[PDB]
Amino acid sequence: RRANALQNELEESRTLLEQADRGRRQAEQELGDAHEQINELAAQATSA
Amino acid sequence: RRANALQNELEESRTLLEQADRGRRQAEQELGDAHEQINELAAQATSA
Repeated sequence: RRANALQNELEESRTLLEQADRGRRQAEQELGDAHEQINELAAQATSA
Repeated sequence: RRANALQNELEESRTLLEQADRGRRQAEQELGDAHEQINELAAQATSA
């Protein structure tokens, strides 16, 4: 009964573990498009 | 045998998750690092 108990916890946690996997992949994308833009304005900044 | 065998991997799964969401706070504070940078660099760029 304990061996079936933690199985209920794991499939609970695996869904939570894949939740942050959908979190950081869009989170660094918000870092990603910004860090592309910090190239673009700064190249304009030394040009201006 | 199994009851300890899933015991370690739950301690392995969550410590991946507890290391995963630490990555997101690493990301979001860097978005805070970029957003102040995209403000101050533009403030030079708009005056030019």
